Amino acid sequence: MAFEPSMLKKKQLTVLDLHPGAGKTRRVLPEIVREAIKKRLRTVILAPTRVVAAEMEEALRGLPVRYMTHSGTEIVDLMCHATFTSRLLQPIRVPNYNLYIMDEAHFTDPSSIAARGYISTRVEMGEAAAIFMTATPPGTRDAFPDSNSPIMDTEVEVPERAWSSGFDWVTDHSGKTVWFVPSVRNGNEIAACLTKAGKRVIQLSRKTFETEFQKTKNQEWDFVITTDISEMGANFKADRVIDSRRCLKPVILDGERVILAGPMPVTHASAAQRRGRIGRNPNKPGDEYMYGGGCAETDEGHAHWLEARMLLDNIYLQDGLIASLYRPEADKVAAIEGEFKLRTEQRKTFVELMKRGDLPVWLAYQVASAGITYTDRRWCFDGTTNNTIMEDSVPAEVWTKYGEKRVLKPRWMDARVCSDHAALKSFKEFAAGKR
Repeated sequence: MAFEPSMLKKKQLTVLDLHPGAGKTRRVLPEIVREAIKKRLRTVILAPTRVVAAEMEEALRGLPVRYMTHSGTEIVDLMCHATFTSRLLQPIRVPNYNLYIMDEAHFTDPSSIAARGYISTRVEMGEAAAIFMTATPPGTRDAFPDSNSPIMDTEVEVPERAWSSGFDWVTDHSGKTVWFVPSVRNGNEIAACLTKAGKRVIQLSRKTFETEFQKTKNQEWDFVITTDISEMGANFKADRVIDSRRCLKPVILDGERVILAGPMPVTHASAAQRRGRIGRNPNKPGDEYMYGGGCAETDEGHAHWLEARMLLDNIYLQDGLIASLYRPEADKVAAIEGEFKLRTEQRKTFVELMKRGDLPVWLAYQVASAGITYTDRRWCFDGTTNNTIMEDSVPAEVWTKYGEKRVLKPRWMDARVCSDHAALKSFKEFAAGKR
């Protein structure tokens, strides 16, 4: 697609969907920003991560943009998706933007989903225009889209776990490989296997992305082992992508607990974004895409869209109106608008549990809605027996700040606080009352 100035008129929401590597960041985005500045539209640009934000700064070099992570007269702001949503939740002033530009608008994290819902509501009210940029917009059913250079697509058996024999083609490779895994724990086991095989490996996840991605730039490496976070703007100088074609789906069971279902097939959009990490250089043909499964569209019942409604139910708008989800995403949940609206006190705690507590949205809501205050950690230990958190098949214990050693057994079980080492470590600190 091509950008046209008429797309900036209020009530207009436009999806720009150039194929991967076609140049939406380096070419299209500055063109949009320049037009916005000329039309004196108060604008916000939304990047999925700080990595992409820094990339935009390079592309937008010389333009009066206020980077919110130098003049006072800038009318264009740039911040992260999560930063945008977080500010909407806080009782602080958010500008009445006339234009919203979201890069990587396919991002399926709750804060991004919420952002699109808020933005699309502002547009429909006639208060703004919006441009959503992504190579894989809603309705994407092509896993093998166009690329700057021909890609060698090959369906093969991809290791789901550490191996001691076979899969010679994996390690018998002299170039750089990006390997997409369904989880941190799984990637840790794959990475350990590769390291023992004498390969130089970098691991990427949401929590470690900003820091570890820097390693892909300052040293030689053979493999990058990454979760789906690398679908959201990360680029690598790689020759091969190995795609498990699998992911984990958070699912709210019984409205009492969250489990991680799967590993299960990824969406076509996800598959396309993973493959899209290579074949980006027109003058370098032959990049390989090794994939070991088909795709599936099962975002229905995915916890993230329910968590997005939890966020939007607590974002103020006008005369008690509540933002609906972005229309193509609306039927991924069944929750009623206003279902999760909290009182002022509980809402503050809700925000606090997410921000400072670093808890998943769903879990933060259970605690906050129960009227529990931030420093009250009794709930981390008083759950039913089947909520006992296990670590290497034994109950996870923690020495509390006033310890006394105690077993982790939360009143509400969200598997995401204990599915990998770093997550469990963070939750232990919280349960111990040290955050």
